[PDB]
Amino acid sequence: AQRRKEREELAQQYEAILRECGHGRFQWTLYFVLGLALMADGVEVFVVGFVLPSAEKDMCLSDSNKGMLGLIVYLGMMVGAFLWGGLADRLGRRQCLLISLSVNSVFAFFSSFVQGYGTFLFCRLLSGVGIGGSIPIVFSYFSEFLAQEKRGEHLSWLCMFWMIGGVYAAAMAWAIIPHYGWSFQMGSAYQFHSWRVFVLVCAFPSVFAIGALTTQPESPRFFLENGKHDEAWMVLKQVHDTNMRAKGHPERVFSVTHIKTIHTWYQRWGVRALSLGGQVWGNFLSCFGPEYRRITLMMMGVWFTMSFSYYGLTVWFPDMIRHLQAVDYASYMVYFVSFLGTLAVLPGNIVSALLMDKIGRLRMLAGSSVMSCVSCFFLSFGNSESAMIALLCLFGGVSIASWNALDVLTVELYPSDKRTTAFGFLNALCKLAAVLGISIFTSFVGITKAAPILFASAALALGSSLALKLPETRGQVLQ
Repeated sequence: AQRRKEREELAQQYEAILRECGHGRFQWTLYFVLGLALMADGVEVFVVGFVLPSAEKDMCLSDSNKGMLGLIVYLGMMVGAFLWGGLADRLGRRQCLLISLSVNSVFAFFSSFVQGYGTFLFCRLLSGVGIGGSIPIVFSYFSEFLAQEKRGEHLSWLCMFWMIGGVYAAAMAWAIIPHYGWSFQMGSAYQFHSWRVFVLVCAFPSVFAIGALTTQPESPRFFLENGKHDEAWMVLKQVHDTNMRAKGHPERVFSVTHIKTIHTWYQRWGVRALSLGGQVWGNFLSCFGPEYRRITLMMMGVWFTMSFSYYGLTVWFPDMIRHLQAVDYASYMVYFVSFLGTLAVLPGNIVSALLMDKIGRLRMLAGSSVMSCVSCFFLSFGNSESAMIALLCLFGGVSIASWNALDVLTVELYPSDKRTTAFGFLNALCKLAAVLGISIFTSFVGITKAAPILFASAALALGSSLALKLPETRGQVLQ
C-alpha cells in the first residue's frame, strides 16, 4: 500500500526533474557511449560463425564440435543475461555493465591465443557470459535518463548499434580472414593464423566500451530507489548543467532541493553472496506477482515465439542457399552475403525509430509480426540463390521493427527496481529459444522445405496474436 504510493510519487517527481533537465548533449553522449556496448554485443554473435571454417582445420574438429561451438555463444549469453540483469538491480547499472564488459573483453582476448578446442570453447563460453548482460542493462540505463516526450524514438535509435556491430564483424572478417599471409608464429611452439587476429580484433569494441563507460555517471534513478539522495542529486545536477551549458544558457540554476527517495573477510563475502542471491531471487519471483503475472506471461510468449522463429529461420536461410548453390554447381561471398543481410536491416531501424511514438509500440510490434509471417509464407517459392538472398533481406528487414518495438515495450512495462531483472530473464528466454530453434531448424534441412516454414509461420502468428493484448505505454511516466 504505502510503498506503491511512494514509488508513484517518486516517478512523477523524476519525470518533472527530467523535464527540467531536458534532452541534449548529455543524453547523446551517453547514447554514443552505450552504443559501443551494443556494438560489442553485435560483434560477438558473428565472431565464431565467421571463424569456424578456419578453426576446424587448426583444432581438428568433428562436426558435433562445430555445432557445439555454434551453440556455446547462445548458452553463455543466456547465463550472462540472467546473471547480470539480476545483479544490476542491486549493484547498479554502471558497475554491472563495467564488470560484464571486463569479463567479455578479458576472455575474448584469451580466446585468440588459446590452442586446444576445449579451452577455446571455455573462453568463448565465458565471453558470451560476459556480454550477455549488455542489452538488458544498456536499455534500462539509457531509459532512466529519458523523459516521456520522445522516449520511444530515443530508445529505438539505440538499436542501430547492433546493426553497426554486425557490419563491423562482417567487414573485419572480409578484411582479415582471407589474408592468410598475416599468419605468424608466437614462438616456435605455436603457429598463429589470421582468424585468431580476427578474433582479437573483434574484442576492441568492448575495450573501447569500457573506456568510454568509465566516464559516465551512475543512473540517478537507481540511487533514488536505493535511498541515496545526495548522489542522485549530484548526477541530476550534472545532467542539467551539461545540457544547459551545451545549449548556450549556462546562467540557469538547477532548482531541485529535495527528491523523494525509497528506503573473517571470506565469511563476510559468503554472507554477502547469499544475501545478494536472496534479493535477486526475490525480484525474480516478484516479477510473477499478481501485479505483473499476466504481463510477464504475455511477454514470455512474445519473446520466446519470435526469438525461436527468427533464429531458426535465419539459420535455415544459409543452409538453403548452400543447398541451391550445390545443386547448381553439380551441373568473399560469405562475408559479402552477411554484409548484405546486415544492411537490409537499416531501413527497418530507421522506420521503426521514426514511427515508434507516432503509431505506438503495439501497432509496430503486431504489424511487423504480420509482415514477418507473410514473408515466411513467401519462402516456399524460392528458386535460386539470388531469390533466397532477396527473401532473407526482406525477412530481416521486416523483423527488426518487431525487435525494436519489443525492446522499447519491455523497457516501459516494468518498474525501475525490477526492470533489469525482467529484461534479463526475458533475454535469457530469448537465447534459450534461439538454441532450441537452431537445433530444430537444423534437423529439417535436406528432408523438407515445408516443416520449418510452417513452424515459423505458426510461431509468428501466435506472437502477433499475443502482441495485441499487451497494454499501451505512451503518455505514462517511467514507472
